[PDB]
Amino acid sequence: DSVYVQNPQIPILVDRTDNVLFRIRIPDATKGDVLNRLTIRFGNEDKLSEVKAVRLFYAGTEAATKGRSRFAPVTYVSSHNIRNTRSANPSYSIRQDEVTTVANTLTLKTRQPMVKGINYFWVSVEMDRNTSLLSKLTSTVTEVVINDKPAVIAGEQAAVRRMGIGVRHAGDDGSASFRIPGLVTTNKGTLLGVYDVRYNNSVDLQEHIDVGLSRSTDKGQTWEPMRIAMSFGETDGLPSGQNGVGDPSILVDERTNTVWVVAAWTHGMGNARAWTNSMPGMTPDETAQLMMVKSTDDGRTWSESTNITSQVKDPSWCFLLQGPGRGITMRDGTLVFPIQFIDSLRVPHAGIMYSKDRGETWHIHQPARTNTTEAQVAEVEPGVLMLNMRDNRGGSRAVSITRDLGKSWTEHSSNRSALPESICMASLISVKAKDNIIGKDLLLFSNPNTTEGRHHITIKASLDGGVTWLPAHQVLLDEEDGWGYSCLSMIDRETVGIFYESSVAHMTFQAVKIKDLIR
Amino acid sequence: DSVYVQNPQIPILVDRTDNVLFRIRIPDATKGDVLNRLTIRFGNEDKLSEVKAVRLFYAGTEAATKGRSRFAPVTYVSSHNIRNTRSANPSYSIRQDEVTTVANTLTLKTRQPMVKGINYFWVSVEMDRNTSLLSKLTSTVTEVVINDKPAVIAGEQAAVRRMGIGVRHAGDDGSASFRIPGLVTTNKGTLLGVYDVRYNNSVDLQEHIDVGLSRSTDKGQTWEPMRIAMSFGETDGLPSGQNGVGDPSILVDERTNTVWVVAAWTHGMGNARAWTNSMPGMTPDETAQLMMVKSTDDGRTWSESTNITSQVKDPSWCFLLQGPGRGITMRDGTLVFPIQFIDSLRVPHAGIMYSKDRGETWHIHQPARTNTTEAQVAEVEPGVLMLNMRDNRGGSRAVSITRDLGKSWTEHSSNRSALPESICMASLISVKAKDNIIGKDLLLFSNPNTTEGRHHITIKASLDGGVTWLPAHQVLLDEEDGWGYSCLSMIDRETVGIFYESSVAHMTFQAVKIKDLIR
Repeated sequence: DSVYVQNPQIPILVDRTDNVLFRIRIPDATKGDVLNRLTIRFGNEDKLSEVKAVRLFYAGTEAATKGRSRFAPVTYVSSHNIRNTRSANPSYSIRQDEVTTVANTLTLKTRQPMVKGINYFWVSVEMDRNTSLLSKLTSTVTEVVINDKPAVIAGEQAAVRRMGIGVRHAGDDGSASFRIPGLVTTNKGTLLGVYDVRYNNSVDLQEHIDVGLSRSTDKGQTWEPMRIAMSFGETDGLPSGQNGVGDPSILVDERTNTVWVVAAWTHGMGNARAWTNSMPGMTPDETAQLMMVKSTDDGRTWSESTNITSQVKDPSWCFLLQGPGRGITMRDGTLVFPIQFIDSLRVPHAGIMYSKDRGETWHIHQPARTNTTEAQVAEVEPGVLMLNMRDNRGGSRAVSITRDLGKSWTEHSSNRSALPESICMASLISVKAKDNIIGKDLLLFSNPNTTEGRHHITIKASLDGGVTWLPAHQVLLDEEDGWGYSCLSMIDRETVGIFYESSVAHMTFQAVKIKDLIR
Repeated sequence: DSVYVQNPQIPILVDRTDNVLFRIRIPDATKGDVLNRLTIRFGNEDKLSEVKAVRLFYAGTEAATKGRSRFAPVTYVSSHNIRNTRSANPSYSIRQDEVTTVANTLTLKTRQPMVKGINYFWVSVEMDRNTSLLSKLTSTVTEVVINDKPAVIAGEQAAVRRMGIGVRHAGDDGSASFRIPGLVTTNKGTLLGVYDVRYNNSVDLQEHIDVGLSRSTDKGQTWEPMRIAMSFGETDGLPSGQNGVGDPSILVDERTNTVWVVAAWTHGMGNARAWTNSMPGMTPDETAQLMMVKSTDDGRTWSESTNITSQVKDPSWCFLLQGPGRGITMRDGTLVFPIQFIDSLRVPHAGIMYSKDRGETWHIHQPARTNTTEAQVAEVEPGVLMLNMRDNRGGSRAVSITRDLGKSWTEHSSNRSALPESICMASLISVKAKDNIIGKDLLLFSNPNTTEGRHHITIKASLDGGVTWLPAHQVLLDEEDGWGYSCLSMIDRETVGIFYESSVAHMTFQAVKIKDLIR
């Protein structure tokens, strides 16, 4: 008569058939014990008209050698299975009961005889496809009846659950995977999300990879079918698998609403990683190419790619590429893309590339810091760029300032201190006081909030130019394991968008009120 | 200047669209060099009317990091891609030429400008779907023309190439993989091949695994649609993923033509490996079950399963299961299945299980040897059983003799010396002098002929009861990488069949004349 309940802080996908609402471990069953009924309650303010169905599953037992503290024997709803990312694998989970009209109190039944020791059950919640991305469920398991006796319920199960949408799932449109997210909002309120389309598998360049783009005109409720923003197909009669282009970075030229996508085209290099195989030189046969496309029609259609390699790459560098995610327009109209290069001694450096002429010509000055890679840049105060950097030393983000577009750099107080990481892409954006309901300048940051692995995807806010990230000003979105990359963009004056690699979909979009971050 | 040719000793699958006939490395190309034409020659007695087409593909270049000795940058034809195991991945290979009129001399052309340094090309051969499994091609590249000058050809390319058939490919009938082959020939000359059907992935038990069966009445040219010989679905209301049955062993009762399949049913155990998670006891909730089905109609239909566990399992053992592959009928009508058990101290032992009453009751006496697992058994002389064992000590097969059905054991002269292995399943069968065209007693053995990895699948023959395996009495079938398991069965008086996990298909069948083994 002891039962343990988990309410996992992972997104409820409005496009999924199953989502894990509760996991339940019954640790000390007698053979023959029956969970006759469990009762769930939803908060008085939950919009239950958007809940399509709640289901109760049995997932069997645990291996003798795997211990007594887990909430499942296996992943219930796969984010990698190209044949099914949307419903519970029916070979791991057996439906016990279903309710299709959802009240504030709800009862699910089984007649399953339990095995001796550990028995796993879980509750699935299915949403209406049209569920608001801003809806939340506050759900508790209030009663569990075993052999017609109420059992003692234990577990942290007070999570307020959030919605999201699986913009891209493993296997969509025939692609094995999608990685490396970037997100902007056009001057028309339009969300543009870029990613690698990794056709064959999930391995990095070199491979068959294109840059894909998902466009939303309704703040993420619906996404237009995937557009290919950049591709090199069988250029020069080399295979498409030796012509990948990826790790995209997107920005909106806020003066013109022209949208810019920069990415790294790898030509040749066998079936091996660009990171170690890109070599010094300038030609596509020698080194990775820095390539840009543009949209003048709010992201519907994309130009032929232009090759900017010769403008900004030092021939001695092994590899120059964009920092994946996004770039910015500054207050004075400067377009800025974060960049990263491997020098002649194979040491990586973050810095910035900028255009003062609407993206006609590009320029790189000095690296910000040794042994850094992926970085995002924000204009934290007028003329002041903050570069927030993946650091190979581990444990924490590197943070530097330039007032001269990277001719010179200064260490920020927050450097190697304020923002924990496991060596992983992170998103940083700035929001002007006039451009948000708080009416204060903000920095917003997202990454996996851990020093090991890629989990606990969290949005953090700073009110003081990134000197302090108070724990009160943070929202946990995904406590389970994913590939970790994320990109932020403000949707409107009240809500931030996050396009990320989650535990629930390769490209996950969620929308968070600023007033949930800063109370 | 210099061109390197490989003729890989791997099976040509009569059911594939593409098969690698030649791999070509041009190491020191100038940018813009063109392979104008390549000429291949087939032996005067080759049945070229069975060749449907030959193609020339370009696969581009090699990674800077990966050296100068490889024959491809990537696998050309996938044995694992559930969306395409039958043709070359179009993203790794671009067709240059195709000839559908195949003559003793054949010329393939390209117009492809090469990159500086390493350039890969390869020759695909497609066979008539009705091609004889006994056909052989003797092909060499005799001329390679670059910039209208013949190049110097180097490489070992004198392989005599063999046909085979992909009975099971990754993804067939919605299964992610197939593993653990067994093969017998019924008294009617019918081939019965058994395997795990691993639905979700290629992980061992515990998982969603059934025993499948492929049946051929024409010596392997055609296989009937897959039958499920054994399955436990949602037994006891546990998920099918916690009800896997696998590692099958098949035998023919030579007195009755009744066919017997034994396999290990794991019930519960979470999503973890049975090898470490099966525990002492006797019930399905406690330990892996030894389960049998039978066919009285030459393998068309299979009985409901019977639980044999209580007849043979010591309760103290952590795990009792069959040795995968096949069992035998002895001259005196005894049915024998190899077995393996993990004792109370987690130490594995091989031995034998036998029935004197046509499969009604079964018996185990003593293990043959400490720290052995998968084994196969042959009646090398009347009343004399040879057990040939996977040995965890590494490097070589263990070989023991019992004249009392495993009450007592003796080391064979060949023990831990004559047959190299990497710790892998191997097949051993006996062939009577009166039953084969050589008119001499044979032992036939198959495994990966290596002490490291799983490659060089080789049939070996012995004319002295397995005392000696002479190098001249061996046929190499598969020099490239696979999961390594194999099972032998004589097809007729003249040919041995081998059903195995190969570099070209999950379940591969080939036929080999005995007179190729013993010249």
